[PDB]
Amino acid sequence: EKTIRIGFVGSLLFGLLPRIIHLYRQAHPNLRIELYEMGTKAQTEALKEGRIDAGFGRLKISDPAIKRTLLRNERLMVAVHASHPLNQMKDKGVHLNDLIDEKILLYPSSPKPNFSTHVMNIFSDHGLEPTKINEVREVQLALGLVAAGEGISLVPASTQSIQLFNLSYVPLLDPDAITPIYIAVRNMEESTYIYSLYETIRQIYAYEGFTEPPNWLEHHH
Amino acid sequence: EKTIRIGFVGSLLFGLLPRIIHLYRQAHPNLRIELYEMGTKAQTEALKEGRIDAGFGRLKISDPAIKRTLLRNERLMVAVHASHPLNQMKDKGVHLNDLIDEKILLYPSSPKPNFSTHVMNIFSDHGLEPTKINEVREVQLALGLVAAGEGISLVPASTQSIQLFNLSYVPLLDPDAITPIYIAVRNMEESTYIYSLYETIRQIYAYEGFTEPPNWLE
Repeated sequence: EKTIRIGFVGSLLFGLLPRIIHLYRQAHPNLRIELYEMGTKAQTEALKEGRIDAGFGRLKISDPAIKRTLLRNERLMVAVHASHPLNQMKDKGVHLNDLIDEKILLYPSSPKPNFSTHVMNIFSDHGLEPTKINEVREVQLALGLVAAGEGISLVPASTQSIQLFNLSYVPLLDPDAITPIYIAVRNMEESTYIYSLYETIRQIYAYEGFTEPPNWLEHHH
Repeated sequence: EKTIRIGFVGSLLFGLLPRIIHLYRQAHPNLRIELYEMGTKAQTEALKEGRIDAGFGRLKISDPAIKRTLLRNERLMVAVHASHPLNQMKDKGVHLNDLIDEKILLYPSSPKPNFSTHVMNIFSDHGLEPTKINEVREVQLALGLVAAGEGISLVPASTQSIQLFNLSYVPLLDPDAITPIYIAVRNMEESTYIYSLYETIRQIYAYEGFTEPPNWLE
């Protein structure tokens, strides 16, 4: 009967999204939940046209008809082969500057902007421009190729959900080597169904010891 | 300037392929190795045109121009949310038959034949036709959606490289609930570079305790 539609970006499935959806589901055994993989652009259009009710994404939205909230900044990490000299630093962590001359694997090859433009922006923003750059189709290809000895990759920290033989994840010491997670809704959105979804996020975050996201409708208050 | 070109399907990246490529690489520090993601149909055509030299995949294609060798049969597993009734039998295992009325997420949505046609073939071989079928973009979408409570999925055993909160992998009891791994080469192929690649696979299999694949050139 009652339907809630949620747009999301693929990479978030490695993060807290599934847990959040599943807990949410329990709060509303009545509710039909439709999930759609879509980019930030498609999310913006859908939200405005009423085709989704909340969008989870990694890019900022330039549209007054949409209210967007930063949930958390996810740390970036470097995926490396176990035998890479950089892995000698797994416990300590490394700096973006240490990577400029490495063969770097970007992904995905979907339309842009995407995570590959994000990574390049992170570098750019730190005054860095890697030349040994190779764009690969999807996350599992980047990781597989890294494990194969083809180079290194920058990944969100939750990518550690994937463990491959001889694949290692090195922390980045740069404060701003991050990838943001946003919720986006219709500017005038007031529904308790969305409130509940947002409260579920707050609950999970508290369990995990993350900074709690802003209070519901703080542009109102 | 010597180049070896290798075709592979993505799902093998969770298996032994990377380790193999890396080890092969060290045996030939001279060699330029190119890796290309492509399905078994594309691999078949690329081999005949000389665009790739070896192909790794999961689906057979009937072609007199290609020599295909079975390396090993991988178990299929059912991916379920930890709360799913099926997870009650995590230790025991379940049958394909227990799954027909479940909402099953197939993947990927790349050109057919792919892994989803393989999965459907496996059901078909056991006299089964599940109807609550949903084709989804990639393995990460399927597993994520499962972890979110959207249904169940069938995966190759090596896909357990992906671990998500409350995602559980259940064994299948049907002896033939498997997904094979093949190497495919040109029929007349006898290059030492491909020999070396094949022997590299043999070496890893011996380390891992897998049954050794056939002798080079039968």
